[PDB]
Parts: sequence; structure tokens; C-alpha cells
Amino acid sequence: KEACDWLRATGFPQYAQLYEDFLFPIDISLVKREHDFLDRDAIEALCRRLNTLNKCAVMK
Repeated sequence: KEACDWLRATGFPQYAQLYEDFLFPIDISLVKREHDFLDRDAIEALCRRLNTLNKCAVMK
């Protein structure tokens, strides 16, 4: 939830909806090209939240 709620607050309802698509994990590295304009500090937060979504998709 804290991923979807923070994603709502930055203005990314698309990435909150992406959690419901837990049938496959996404290319985080491809997402890193779509928003390469920002620093690795906000990459670390976005990657942590999108990796929570991927972690739930492939919970080994």
C-alpha cells in the first residue's frame, strides 16, 4: 500500500495501477530511461516502491 499511496502523491496513478498487474515484474531499467531526468536519490525511492510491486509478483 505505501508504494501506491506515495505513487498517488508524486502523481503516478499509472504505477499504482501497475501493482494490480502483479502477473509479471517490469523492466525497472526501462522505467529509468523514461524518467532519466531526475537524480538516483529519487530513482532509489521509485525503484524501492516498484521493486515492492515486483517482489509481490515474484515472491520466491
